[PDB]
Amino acid sequence: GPVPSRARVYTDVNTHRPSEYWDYESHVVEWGNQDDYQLVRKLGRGKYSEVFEAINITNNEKVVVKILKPVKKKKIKREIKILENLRGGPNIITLADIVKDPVSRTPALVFEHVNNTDFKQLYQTLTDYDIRFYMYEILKALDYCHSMGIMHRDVKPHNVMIDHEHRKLRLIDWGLAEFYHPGQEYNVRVASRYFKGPELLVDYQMYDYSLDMWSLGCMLASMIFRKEPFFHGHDNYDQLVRIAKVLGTEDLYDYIDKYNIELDPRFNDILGRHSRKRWERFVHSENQHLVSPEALDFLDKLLRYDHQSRLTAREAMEHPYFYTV
Ligand SMILES: O=P(O)(O)O[C@H]1[C@H](OP(=O)(O)O)[C@@H](OP(=O)(O)O)[C@H](OP(=O)(O)O)[C@@H](OP(=O)(O)O)[C@H]1OP(=O)(O)O
Ligand SMILES: Nc1ncnc2c1ncn2[C@@H]1O[C@H](COP(=O)(O)OP(=O)(O)O)[C@@H](O)[C@H]1O
Ligand SMILES: NCc1ccc(-c2ccoc2)c(Cl)c1
Ligand SMILES: NCc1ccc(-c2ccoc2)c(Cl)c1
Ligand SMILES: NCc1ccc(-c2ccoc2)c(Cl)c1
Ligand SMILES: [Mg+2]
Ligand SMILES: [Mg+2]
Repeated sequence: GPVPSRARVYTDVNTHRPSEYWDYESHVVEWGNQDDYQLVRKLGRGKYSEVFEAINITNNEKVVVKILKPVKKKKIKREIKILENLRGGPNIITLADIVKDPVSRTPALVFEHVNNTDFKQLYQTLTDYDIRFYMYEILKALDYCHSMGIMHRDVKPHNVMIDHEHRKLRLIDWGLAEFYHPGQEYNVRVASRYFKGPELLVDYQMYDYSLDMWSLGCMLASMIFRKEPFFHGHDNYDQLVRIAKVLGTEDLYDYIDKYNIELDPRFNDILGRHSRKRWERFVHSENQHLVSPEALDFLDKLLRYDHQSRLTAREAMEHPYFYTV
């Protein structure tokens, strides 16, 4: 069997807390009334919801209404309890209300509105300083939720709302988030393909908060190198091969051996042999103004196969890459 693993930080935060904090199945959800909200327009969609801009008619304030689609009721209770636990945390989206549609029996979550700036319009305008600034804001949200015993497990650009004009950043979409319990074996079918950590791809179930630090590394690589996504897998198996084409196959076997992971033998047919690439090889004329020795050193410390070797969110905040913020 595989070697057990635990987070290096905030390991026993849920162990020392009462049942009410982490037992989301037992949590009493009090559903408000939808009549306080008038829907304005569709803002987005996801594999799990339909998201609308709305107005709260009791204070003329804009809100966001996330109407939840057919899914396990256990999953909705989990998302509600985590949002309630993290409510008020730095750069965490604020859950304002929970309402139901009497007729169709459909639950909806009501959030604070974020005036999200478009990514395609943002990319070219983003400077080295702006990347450092926003990366730091995400770290504040991750250090906070990890300190609260929660793993986000779906860190990606689509789940980060930025109101560039107000330099306001919010980490959203807590639908895949989970309570960290040391030694727990989690479902590896989480995160979005390009952002999945090697632990998920090799089916190592005892992962932790460090999964979020890998995803953050993928976002940083994509921003500084202007290559979106950075690891462009066409499926979950190919995703590991794309990582192996950068980090090399030697360190992948060291990781598998350290945790006694039973690697699916089909991988030995597609992985091949790949040398470890230097991060400097991703520097080109279009991205050199965003790359620096500090940026490459910070990225190298997040994008590691070994989930225990990655920087924690607090260690990342102390990195020289952030001295200017
Ligand atoms: O980053 P770009 O210069 O835009 O090039 C990428 C990249 O190709 P290179 O890595 O060879 O530059 C992708 O290839 P992979 O990294 O995925 O192997 C490819 O994606 P597909 O292979 O899925 O086509 C993508 O094409 P697309 O824009 O259709 O995603 C293509 O972009 P360009 O064609 O714009 O260069
Ligand atoms: N608070 C928000 N402010 C503005 N837009 C948001 C907000 N929350 C969600 N959105 C939009 O709705 C989309 C879907 O968000 P989300 O429902 O949380 O994820 P999913 O359905 O994929 O689990 C986002 O990608 C974004 O475009
Ligand atoms: N079903 C997941 C789960 C929930 C709670 C705990 C717990 C917390 C404190 O003592 C045991 C553990 Cl270890 C696992
Ligand atoms: N007052 C109009 C209206 C109508 C329906 C909804 C709804 C929320 C969740 O499901 C439906 C909401 Cl939020 C508002
Ligand atoms: N909502 C799309 C989007 C766009 C840009 C970033 C970014 C930029 C620099 O650091 C993070 C992020 Cl996190 C998300
Ligand atoms: Mg989403
Ligand atoms: Mg959300």
